[PDB]
Amino acid sequence: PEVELLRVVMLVKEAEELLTLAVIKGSEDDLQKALRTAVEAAREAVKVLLQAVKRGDPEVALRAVELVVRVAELLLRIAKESGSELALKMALLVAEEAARLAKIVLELAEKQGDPEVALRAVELVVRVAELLLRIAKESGSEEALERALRVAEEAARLAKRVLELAEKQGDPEVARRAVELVKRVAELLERIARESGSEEAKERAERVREEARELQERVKELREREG
Amino acid sequence: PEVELLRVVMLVKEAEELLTLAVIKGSEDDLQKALRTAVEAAREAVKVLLQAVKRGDPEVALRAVELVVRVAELLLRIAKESGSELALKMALLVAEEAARLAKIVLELAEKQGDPEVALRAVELVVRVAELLLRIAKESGSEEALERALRVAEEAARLAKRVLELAEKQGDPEVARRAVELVKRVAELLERIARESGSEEAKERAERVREEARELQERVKELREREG
Amino acid sequence: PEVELLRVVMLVKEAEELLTLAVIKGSEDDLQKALRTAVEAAREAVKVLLQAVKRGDPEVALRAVELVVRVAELLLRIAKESGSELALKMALLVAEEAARLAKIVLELAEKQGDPEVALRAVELVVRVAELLLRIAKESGSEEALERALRVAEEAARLAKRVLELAEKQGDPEVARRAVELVKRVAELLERIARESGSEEAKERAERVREEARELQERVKELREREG
Amino acid sequence: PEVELLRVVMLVKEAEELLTLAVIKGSEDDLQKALRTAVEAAREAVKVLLQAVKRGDPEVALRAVELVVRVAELLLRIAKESGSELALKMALLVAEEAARLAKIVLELAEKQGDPEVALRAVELVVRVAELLLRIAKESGSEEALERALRVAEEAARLAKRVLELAEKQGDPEVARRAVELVKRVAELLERIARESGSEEAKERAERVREEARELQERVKELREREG
Amino acid sequence: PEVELLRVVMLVKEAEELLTLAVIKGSEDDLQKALRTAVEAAREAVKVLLQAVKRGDPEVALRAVELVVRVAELLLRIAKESGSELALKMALLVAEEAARLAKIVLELAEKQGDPEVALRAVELVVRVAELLLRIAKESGSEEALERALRVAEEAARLAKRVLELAEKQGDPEVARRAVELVKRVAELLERIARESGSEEAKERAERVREEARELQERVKELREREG
Amino acid sequence: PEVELLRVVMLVKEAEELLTLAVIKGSEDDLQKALRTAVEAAREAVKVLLQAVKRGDPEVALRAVELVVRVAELLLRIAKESGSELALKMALLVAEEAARLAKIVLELAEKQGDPEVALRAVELVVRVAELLLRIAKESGSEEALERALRVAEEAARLAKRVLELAEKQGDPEVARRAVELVKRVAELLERIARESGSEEAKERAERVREEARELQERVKELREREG
Amino acid sequence: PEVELLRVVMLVKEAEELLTLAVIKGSEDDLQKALRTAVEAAREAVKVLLQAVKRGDPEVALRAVELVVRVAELLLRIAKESGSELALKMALLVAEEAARLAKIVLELAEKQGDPEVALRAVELVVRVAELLLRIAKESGSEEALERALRVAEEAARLAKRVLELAEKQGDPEVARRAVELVKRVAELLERIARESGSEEAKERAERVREEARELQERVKELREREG
Repeated sequence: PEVELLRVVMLVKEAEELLTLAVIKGSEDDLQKALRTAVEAAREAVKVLLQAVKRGDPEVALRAVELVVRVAELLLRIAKESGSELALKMALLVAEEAARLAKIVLELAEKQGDPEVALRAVELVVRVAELLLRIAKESGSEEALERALRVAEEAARLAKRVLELAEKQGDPEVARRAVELVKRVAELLERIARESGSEEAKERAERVREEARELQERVKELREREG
Repeated sequence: PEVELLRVVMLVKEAEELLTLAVIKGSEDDLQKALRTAVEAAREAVKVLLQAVKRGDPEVALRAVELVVRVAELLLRIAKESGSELALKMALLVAEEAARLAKIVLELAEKQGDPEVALRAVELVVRVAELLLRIAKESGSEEALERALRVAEEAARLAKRVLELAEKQGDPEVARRAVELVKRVAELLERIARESGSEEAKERAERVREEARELQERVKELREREG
Repeated sequence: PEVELLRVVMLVKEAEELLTLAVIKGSEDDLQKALRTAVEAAREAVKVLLQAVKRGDPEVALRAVELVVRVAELLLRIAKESGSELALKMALLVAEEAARLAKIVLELAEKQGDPEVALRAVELVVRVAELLLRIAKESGSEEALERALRVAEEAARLAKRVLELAEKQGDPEVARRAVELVKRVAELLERIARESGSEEAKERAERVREEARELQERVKELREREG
Repeated sequence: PEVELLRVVMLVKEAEELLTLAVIKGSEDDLQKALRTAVEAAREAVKVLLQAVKRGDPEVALRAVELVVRVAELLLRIAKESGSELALKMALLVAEEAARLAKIVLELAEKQGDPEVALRAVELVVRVAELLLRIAKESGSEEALERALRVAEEAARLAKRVLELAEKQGDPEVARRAVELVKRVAELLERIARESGSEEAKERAERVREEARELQERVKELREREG
Repeated sequence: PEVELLRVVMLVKEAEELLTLAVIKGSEDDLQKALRTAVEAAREAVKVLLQAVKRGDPEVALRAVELVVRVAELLLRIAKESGSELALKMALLVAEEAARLAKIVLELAEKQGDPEVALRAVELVVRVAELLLRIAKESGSEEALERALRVAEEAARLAKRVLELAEKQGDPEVARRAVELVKRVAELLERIARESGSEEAKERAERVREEARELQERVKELREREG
Repeated sequence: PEVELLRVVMLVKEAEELLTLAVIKGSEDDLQKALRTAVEAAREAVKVLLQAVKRGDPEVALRAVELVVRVAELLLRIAKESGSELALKMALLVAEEAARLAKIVLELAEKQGDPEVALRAVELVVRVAELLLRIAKESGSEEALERALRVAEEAARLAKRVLELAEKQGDPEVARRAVELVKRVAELLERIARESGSEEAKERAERVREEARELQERVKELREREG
Repeated sequence: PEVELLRVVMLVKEAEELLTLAVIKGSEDDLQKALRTAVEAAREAVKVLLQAVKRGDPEVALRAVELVVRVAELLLRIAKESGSELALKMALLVAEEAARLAKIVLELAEKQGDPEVALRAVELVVRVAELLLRIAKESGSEEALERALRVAEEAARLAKRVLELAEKQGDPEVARRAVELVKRVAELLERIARESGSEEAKERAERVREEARELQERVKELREREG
């Protein structure tokens, strides 16, 4: 699924190029083409993910989802240039999908025993959480803000799973970076809470923040055991 | 896109030469030719901008927009010599376009991390704001005055973005000049308010003026941190 | 059953070709097709074996099992390229089956009085024993290692049967090669013992090794009687 | 597959020519064309490899992969001239692919009994390892650095396989050069460790370095046996 | 590309002649013609450079760029006689281009293994750096001063590359002259710093000056090794 | 296939003419055109060969390959004038192909019973062997030297086949010239050994030299039998 | 096919005119044009031959081949003036083709029952045989000499066929001239033998000479029967 992966990668790069040209040209048609190519690439990336899962290659599976995340970003950027609420919706849907697909990669990585892919899989989810906020802000959608909130908090939980795997592996570096991701989530949760105006979300941010500290202490233990 | 840039530069210089000759000759035909060449150069400059953005060269991108700004000036000068309200309109459209294209250059400069191009990009926007006022005065257009007002205020906001970038870079010289641009905007906003007779615009000028002072204090801080 | 044999032979060759293409193409689909064709060929080969037994042709019967052994190898190779534990299991099952079917051929050869087919029948069993080890290693299966151990030791016993037949026939060349097969088993038994970490298996290897020496002395006697 | 090989060779040469012209012309379009032709050539080279494997010609198979390696180099060079992170990614993917395809050639060469093709196959992998580092440096990718590290170390292992084959063949010249490749890997591993800042990678470099010395002693033995 | 080179050389000489006649005649028309011919020659010289690169002739490639440098000088001289800020801009653009094209020649020379062309290629860059300062002074452009500063410092780095090549070749004479070029850069950097009033540029000049001393010590070593 | 043969012959002559003109004109474009036409002619010649084989005309088949050999020479000559390593590679590939195609002609000639075509077919192979050396020298390729070595030695073997055919036919003149070709190979093998620095190749040259003497004695016998 | 015949005739005359002008002008270009037109005419003449054969007109078919023979002569003459070995080859190929096409005309004439066309058809073959010698002499080709030898001898055989037809028709005049052609062949065979230095060819000439005498005796018989 390596050739298939790289094929989709090219499609993602094409979508970016179409955006760049569309902006310079001022062409709504080209912007539409960028949207179609971008989304298509993500859909094809999911096909690559499936193949990678069947093959047992967590690296291709990870990178496949990464491409989907990149599409989600591109869709937002295109939506902004085009001024399309539809495109914003499409970006929102793909973004959340990317997080869900990343969780699938995490599972595979856990089964394989690769804490590096597992870590980066969660990283993608965190990046999505940011994108979901950005999309929610541009669209002005309280629903999207909720979706961002849910995914963000989930990301912290998924990072904790990576910590466990890293601890079992004996890799304090992945464990360290795993906690960093949780801290990033805490930041995102605050930003989401501010944009949404949710005191509940503020509490959730605080809880994850404290969790990060507790998880960091676990990393310290691991480092002591590892040396 | 360097050769392409210089090619368009020659076209801009040609347009100027056509104006100079047209004035000495007293030829309406030559004045028309100057208009066609000037606008064409700006259109080709935008093509160069696109290429520069694709290449990742913020300097060529900046200079491309600069040429468009020079065209806008030339179009005004030609319109005055010809006495053409159409040419004044064309000058107005190109002028505003230049500001919009300059903002694109600013974005690129921010992505590159070049506060010098970012600064000069905003400078071009400020120069456009002046041109928009001058065009509005010659045309006697309240719409053009509004357009000048909007772009001028925007310029101040864009300069503040440059300040942020300069602060992150640690360049107090760009930060200093960024505030200067904001002060220039405040002046332009006053001049626009006077020509339009708008008490609202007067308020906007005052707000930007005070903003400039606040931004200057930020520059002071940066200088203290830099030494 | 000669045409039927050659038909299945083509199927086995097809399975190989599908693997080769699948590897070059990087196609999991083609790898699946290779698995299906390979196993099918073995199943059809068993049908040919049945016909050969009914006909009384020990040569076709032998070659039918040979094809099954080749399938077992192909299934392992395909399993490695695909990374499929299922395919590894399928390879294991077919491999052991091949040995069992080879023993049937041995019986037929003994009834016919053909020590050459009888010898080669056991050779196939020895080849299976090797394949079973290789499969066990790739799968990491202690069960498969046990299965390899049992078949390997059996092979030595079956070779001794060939020796008896060869001695009765008066063919010292088959008798000689029969002992060689036993020595090969002793090697395989050691390799299996090492991979499994079994001191019992080590003893079994030693016993067969000594047996081979004793069987070689029998061959010497036969050669002396034959001249 | 000889005509097909030479056809692809021409495509690779074309890609180079397109780069050279693009640089002299300063054409981003031509640079894009170079990227498309280069990658296409590599894809077609893989098709040639498949044919060569089916034919049983390890020389065409080797040269097919060589072309892919040359493409990887060209893609890097083009990416540098274009300033394209996408092109850098494409170069990275093709480079690693080349190493994987070279390993396939090694397998074929081992089956054929040709230690010269086997050696050169590994040489290509070593060349890829260098390219992977160069690509990682230009892209600034820690992932690419990891990929370079893994392939480099693998190259040493593959060279050791060539040594075995050469020893079995009785060719001390291939054996000698095989060790040289391992030494080159050790150098690359150090360079990768320095760029990545990895103490682990430094250890890996040291281990391969010592391995090379041990492998050289094996070559000495072979030379003594050969005379 | 030798005939093509000499053809362009004639065009450059023509441009000079047009200037000389224009000055004696006092003809602005002829001055314009000189500008058009001069720039055209440089553009054609770049075409010759491309051909030379494709041919593999570093001498023609070098001389092609030399012609471009001569054009840059002529454009400045013409701009001064005409009093044209446009012509000054054109001179600035061509001058910088010449340095960039000279660097391409350096690359070719390094690939060829010709330290003499490599040296002279950098010499041209140094000459451009001087021209850039002279142009900046006549135009009164702080931007041009910056461009001169950047190219000047680059020239020193490029000369150091020549030193490396000369050291590898074993030519202490090229190595010696390479350092001389660096010293000339240090002078130019000071002059630029004085005209620009930049304390940073003064530091850069000092750093290159000290570098030159260090590079001279390397030349001493080379001379000792060479004898 | 006679008209087709002559058509390709014209293409070969065209390629030569293009070279001659390209040299006089100094045109890299024309040199490229010469390369394209030359290679195309060889490809079309192979098509003619196929037709000739189907027709059963060993004379057209021979001359078809002759044209390919002439192309190989032209490609070398063009590569030298252009200074193209790619063209040298193309020449190498076509040269070796010509030898392989000549061997096909030999087979046909043997089946037909024409010792004159058979002889000339091998002559072409010998001419290729020389060309392969010349190409290897110009390219500096040890691989090409190996290829030249292998083809040269093969040529001697193919000449021996011609001797057999000539002996069966009763033609001592073809037999005589066949041995001459072997002697020419021995010379080429020495030259290759000298350029490659291979003591093995020197031995191979000696073996063929002695073989030639032995083959000449066979010719003597044939002459005695013929009268 | 009469109009088509005359059309080609004009083309042949044009080719002659082009030669005559080229010689007077001293133009290599015109000589090339003569070659292209000449060969083209022959190719078109063969098309006319096909049509004539389909129509059943042996006179047009004969004259069509005659034109091809005239082309062969012209090609030789042009080759001599141009000094082109390629043109000599083209002349050789067309010349031999003409003989082959003439034999086709002979067949048609035999089927029609026209001994006059049959005679003249062979005459053309004899004329070709002469041309083949002349071409071989100018080119210095032993192969061409062989081709001339084979065609010459064939001509005698074809003339004997005409004799048979003439005898069946009862035309002693065609029979007489048929033998004359054989005598002319005998002369040509001697000339070829002298140029080639072939004792075999000398024998062949003698055999045909004696044959001519025997054939003349047959003519005598026919004359006696006819009166």
